[PDB]
Amino acid sequence: VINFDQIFEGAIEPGKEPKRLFKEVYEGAITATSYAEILLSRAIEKYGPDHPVGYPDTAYFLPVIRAFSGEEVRTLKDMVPILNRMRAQIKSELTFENARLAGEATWYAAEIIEALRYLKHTPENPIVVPPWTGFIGDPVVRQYGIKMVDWTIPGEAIIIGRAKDSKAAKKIVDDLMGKGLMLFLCDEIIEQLLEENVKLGVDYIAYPLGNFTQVVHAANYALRAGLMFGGIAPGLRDAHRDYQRRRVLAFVLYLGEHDMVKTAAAMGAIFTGFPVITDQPLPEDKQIKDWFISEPDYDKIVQTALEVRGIKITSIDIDLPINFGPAFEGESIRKGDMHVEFGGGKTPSFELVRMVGPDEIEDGKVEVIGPDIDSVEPGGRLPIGIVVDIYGRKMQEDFEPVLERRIHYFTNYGEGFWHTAQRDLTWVRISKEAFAKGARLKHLGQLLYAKFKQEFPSIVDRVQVTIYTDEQKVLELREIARKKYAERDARLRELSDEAVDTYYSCLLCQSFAPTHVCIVSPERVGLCGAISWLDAKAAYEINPNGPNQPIPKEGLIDPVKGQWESFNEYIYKNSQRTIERMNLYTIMEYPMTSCGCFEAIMAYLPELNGFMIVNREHSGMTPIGMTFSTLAGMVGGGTQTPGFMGIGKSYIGSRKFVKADGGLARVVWMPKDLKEQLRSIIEERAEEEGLGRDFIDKIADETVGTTVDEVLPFLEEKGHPALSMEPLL
Ligand code: SF4
Ligand code: NI
Ligand code: NI
Repeated sequence: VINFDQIFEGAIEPGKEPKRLFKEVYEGAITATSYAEILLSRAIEKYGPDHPVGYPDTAYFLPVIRAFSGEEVRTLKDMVPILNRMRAQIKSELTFENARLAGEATWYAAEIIEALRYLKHTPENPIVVPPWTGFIGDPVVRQYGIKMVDWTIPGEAIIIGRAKDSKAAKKIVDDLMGKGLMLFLCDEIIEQLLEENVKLGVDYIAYPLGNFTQVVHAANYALRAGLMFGGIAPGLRDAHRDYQRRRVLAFVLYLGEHDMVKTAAAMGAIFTGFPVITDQPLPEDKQIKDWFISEPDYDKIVQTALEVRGIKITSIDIDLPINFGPAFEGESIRKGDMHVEFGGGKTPSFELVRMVGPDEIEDGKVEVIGPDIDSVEPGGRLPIGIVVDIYGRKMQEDFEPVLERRIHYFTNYGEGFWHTAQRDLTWVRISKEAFAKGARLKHLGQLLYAKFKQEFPSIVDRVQVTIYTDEQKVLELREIARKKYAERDARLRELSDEAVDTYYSCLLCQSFAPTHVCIVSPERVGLCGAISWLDAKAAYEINPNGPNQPIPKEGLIDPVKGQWESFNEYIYKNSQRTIERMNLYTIMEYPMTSCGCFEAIMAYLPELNGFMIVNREHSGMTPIGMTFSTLAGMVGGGTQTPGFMGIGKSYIGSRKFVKADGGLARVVWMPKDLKEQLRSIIEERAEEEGLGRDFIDKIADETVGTTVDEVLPFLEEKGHPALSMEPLL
């Protein structure tokens, strides 16, 4: 029902087909299929029809075939019918559809030729040697293709052929790897880059697959994503094509002299929705308007690819003493190696983002008031304050908090920087090697300016940074930052589910939980715990086309359970028609689904007439007879699970917390540490609900027991209200 081919309509005017390209693709597809046929015939003559065939370290047989038509190739005989079908779909009528079919058949033939090549592979005598990868194993696909489909990797570049010269290859490839794109390299371009001393490999997500049919090892890798994270069934061809077009932002760079087989493989990439850009000049009758295009100028080539693919690159190269990269963010200056820590010892510290007018401040201002880092011996400590001023043609005060949390990430983006927490509690810290390598505060303010200009092109125009280090001035501005925090917290305090007419979807976790849809409301945070209603609203207003969308409350169904037709229909359209109803205020009937990053899991226990809760960090056994990870396997994945629900921790303190199930009064068990961490909001909420300030003492924890038999006598002795409430069954 997908009708994927819609996407190609209008690429070609009627009667104006690029017939030379289609003739080349047809000859190349017949050639590749003939190669595969005769090679399979000789393999069967040599080993027998029932001989095993396959790739190392994969659960998906021949993944391209397994996805597009579903066969689980395991022996040579299995390939025989497939090739027949492929030959039948290579048709001589010179249409764009027949060209796409011929490209699909070329992918099938290359996949078969590669598996036949692996007939001689053993771990003791590999056919793959460094630096080439050949077929890439499933574990690499898990680890990096999850980032490929959530778009933390901006895109993928499939480069076949050669660049005009080795330095031009190094130029475009250093450009692409510096913009973070994953690279699949096939043929002589590998040797070009290697003589230019470019590092390459799986650790750099630059895979030198090999030559000729090895290009298919990009395709199967891509298609395994759809088999693996998308959950699409084997043989659902158009569903896999749509998933590739939608999630895998890949394109082909077809460099060097054309040959018919490479062109047929590029047409197969077009068949699954990947545009091809070539450096060769093309006549009009050998090109397609948005799919097979010439960009001879190398200075532009990369740009054109991204523009045709819809990729939007954030990154910008910048002149810094210190190398900047995300991978450092796990670094820590443990107490043996602390250099110049700020904050947390009651040493003053603060951070703030603030909107401003246009003509009272200038772009690029970067000031470091007071002492720099030069003023201390190792092991020292100074007070620090920050100001990041922003003007934008579209900027709003609403965006200010959403940017502040980013400075956290920004500061850990380079070596020797370490920031945890936020606002007045900004535990800023510096490493000794960084001030050994000569980095100072001015470069860090430049780093914040550069990242703010990179990540928000639509909204920020004229931004500047000013740091302060005086112990007295830092407090003078800490007070004003407190005033800003206070007006923001007051605006947050105003919000209730009833005070707003619109909730916000979150689809961010469909990268690994395709049927899951979050609905964020003012009194129910996203179950990851990191997306509030204000956050999803600002993310939509910044990026209207993004994964957070407004949903008006329309079509009321259940006033008490919290069901509306608008939320039902949005979830149904975005859950692949698997979820039809959702109740906001209960877990016992049509609960919201979960992905898998939930901070805690609730479960109803009829034996205790109430809810247990267990946070992700708790590793002990729970009264339901399972630990958190066992329950997580059953509660996540976008499936509706009445009696169970994933939640953020702060939701436990919401006034709306499972209000139709009895709310906080219904909670009978949670881990002791989670109870202590939430003790204040639990005490407040139980007080205003009439349960008493002491209600938290009635909640059982693991020190009372881990089974219902141990827990019930405690609940009876304490008079826990849930025992007098209606059973929820
Ligand atoms: S848990 Fe929900 S709100 Fe949080 S990122 Fe995932 S989909 Fe979005
Ligand atoms: Ni999740
Ligand atoms: Ni999630």
